[PDB]
Amino acid sequence: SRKLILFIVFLALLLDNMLLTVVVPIIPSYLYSIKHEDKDLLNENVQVGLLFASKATVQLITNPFIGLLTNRIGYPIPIFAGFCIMFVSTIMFAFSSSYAFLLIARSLQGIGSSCSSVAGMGMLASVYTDDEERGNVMGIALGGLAMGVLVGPPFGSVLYEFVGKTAPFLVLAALVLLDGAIQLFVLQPSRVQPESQKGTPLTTLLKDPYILIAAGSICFANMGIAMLEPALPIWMMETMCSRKWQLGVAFLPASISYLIGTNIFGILAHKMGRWLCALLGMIIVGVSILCIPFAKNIYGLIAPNFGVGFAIGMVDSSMMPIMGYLVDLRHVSVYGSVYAIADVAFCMGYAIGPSAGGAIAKAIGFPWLMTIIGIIDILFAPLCFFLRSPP
Ligand SMILES: COC(=O)[C@H]1[C@H]2C[C@@H]3c4[nH]c5cc(OC)ccc5c4CCN3C[C@H]2C[C@@H](OC(=O)c2cc(OC)c(OC)c(OC)c2)[C@@H]1OC
Repeated sequence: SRKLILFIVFLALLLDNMLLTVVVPIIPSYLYSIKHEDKDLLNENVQVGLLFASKATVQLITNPFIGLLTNRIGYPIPIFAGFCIMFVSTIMFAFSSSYAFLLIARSLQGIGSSCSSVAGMGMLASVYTDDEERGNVMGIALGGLAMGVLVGPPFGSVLYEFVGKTAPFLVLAALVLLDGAIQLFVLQPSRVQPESQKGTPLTTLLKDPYILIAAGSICFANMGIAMLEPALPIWMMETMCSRKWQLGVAFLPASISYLIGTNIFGILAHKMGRWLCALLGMIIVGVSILCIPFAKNIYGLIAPNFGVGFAIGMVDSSMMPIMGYLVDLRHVSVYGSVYAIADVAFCMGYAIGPSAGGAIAKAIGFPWLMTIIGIIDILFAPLCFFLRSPP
């Protein structure tokens, strides 16, 4: 039943990102409508920034605890717990309306995300035996992480606009319940205990300056989109008075470009130079983030989002193998390590992006927020030169 576990983990990760991102086009607009119907927007910026960063904050906080828990008790129980609490979070998103319950839903979704991510990928890694097959199947589930983040925004936005706020979350609860049911019913026979081969702890592993540089580059490149995601709908609603179904169609190009850039540069990086590809990715994401605020129409927004997605797809494809090579070279390696580092990096971005950027959006505004983050990416691009390994 190796394939079935792969399907379960793929669906878990896809639903996780879909729930993570469907919040982007409907909930900031929901709070805007519920409070206005501007100092109102000034307070709402920081409120929604904290609401969006709570998921990553709680996930980063609870990741080591859940890792210890799955080491002690096994993989399947954390996976099922993650499915159950993700379904709870989806339902509470669907029905609750006040900001406190939305915050609780976001925190519960973060805990469930940590559960599903770490327990699933670990169990998926342990079930398979062939190294090539392991790499291929992890490439499938990690690709699902991206397919979910792609399909989520437009679907959530359009259904919210047409039917209502309760329907997309109801559908998400339906899929999450189906995945939990299939895992519980047709994947009974045995429990998988994680491997006894433990790599370097994340403390010293992140203490490495080179791994720190790569993780910081990933963190900033994704913090770009992490600051885009909770403030771009508000910027559109206060600038172009766009319909509520376009708030997902505008984020569609970023994810499509991420897919395209990943597929292209996962083959082009080892020939164009991984460090050079990462540096160009940082530069391009900086330029695109600068170009985003100067758009008057969504037609003028499809291009900068395309550049943003293309750059991240390039940075990720140029750093994941770089992270693996650095870990294998300067430390002892277990297949989880790389992912773990990336996870922390991602968390950091989404723990500092919306929480702080929104405050900036309240103090200096949105265009300036984007100018600062783009300049940060541009000036961090030269730091990728310290990835000049001889091969
Ligand atoms: C919280 O996370 C995410 O939201 C996912 C995305 C992060 C970011 C993003 N967000 C958006 C949100 C939008 O609307 C709001 C619109 C566009 C985007 C884009 C384009 C840029 N990018 C796309 C998504 C990337 C996903 O992560 C991986 O794909 C991945 C792949 C791996 O191997 C192939 C890994 O192993 C090393 C790995 O380790 C952790 C992670 C990441 O999941 C962690």
